[PDB]
Amino acid sequence: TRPNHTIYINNLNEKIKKDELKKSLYAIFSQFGQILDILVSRSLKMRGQAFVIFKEVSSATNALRSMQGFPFYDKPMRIQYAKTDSDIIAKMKGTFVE
RNA sequence: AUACUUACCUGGCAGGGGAGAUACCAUGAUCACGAAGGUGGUUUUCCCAGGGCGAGGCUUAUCCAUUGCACUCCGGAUGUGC
Repeated sequence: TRPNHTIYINNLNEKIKKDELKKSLYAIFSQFGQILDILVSRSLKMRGQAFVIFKEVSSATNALRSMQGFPFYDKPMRIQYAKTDSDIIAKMKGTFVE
């Protein structure tokens, strides 16, 4: 709930393959700012979710505001802030601890 | 039912993966203790020459469950071709 460099997106159609989904997520989410990375996994816990890491929290917040509910493969997108900083964020800040 | 002598009718020979290394067995080698090699084994490296074990791994659909906060690949089962 507290703004973050990374946004977390879930409730995605699970049929889409990892590389396809990363590609289309990059395409969809670049409109709001420079994206450093999009992390997707299809494991049991992680399937259906992606982390988009933006350079600025303001871009993250605006992407959340705009895309909240966006029709995506016949499903409304659910977006939250990441609970924790993404490793590449934490290393740029020097906050990272194993 | 068997063997013996004769006539007639049928029919192609050799074999059992191959090349190296064998200190050890057999051949108990015809000259005052002896062969080597070779031949037939046992041991030991390969072109892998065919098979058995299908663990592991690759490609893609079906079924069940998951709303999951990860950043060292990886949910369970069935089918097709390797």
